[PDB]
Amino acid sequence: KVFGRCELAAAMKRHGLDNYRGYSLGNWVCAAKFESNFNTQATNRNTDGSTDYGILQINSRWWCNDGRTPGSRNLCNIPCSALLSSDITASVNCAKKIVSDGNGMNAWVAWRNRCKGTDVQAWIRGCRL
Repeated sequence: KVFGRCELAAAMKRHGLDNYRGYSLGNWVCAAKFESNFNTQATNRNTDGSTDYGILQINSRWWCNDGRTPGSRNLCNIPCSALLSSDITASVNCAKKIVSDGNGMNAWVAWRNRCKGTDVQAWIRGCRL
């Protein structure tokens, strides 16, 4: 699924991401935008043996198990394929776990690069939340 920003915003909001650990919804939507272009199926198979999965491009080294990544910690306790679901719950849950595991949203390089310091509310602006 390729979300629309507002649809994603609403989904993320239903999942409690707005202001999760102080990150407004737009941040999450922005992160998704730049991580995956809102594509729940996004994968980025890295040269480092990990892959980034799903709408938030969560990486398989620490966060989810794809069985093939060295150093797997599977801190989200999920198979990475769960992060490729059309529903965002697993990605959200894992995103929450990423933050709960002492990360900010700087855990997402696309957030750090493309959302941090930006008008992230643009990503939820004009949406029905």
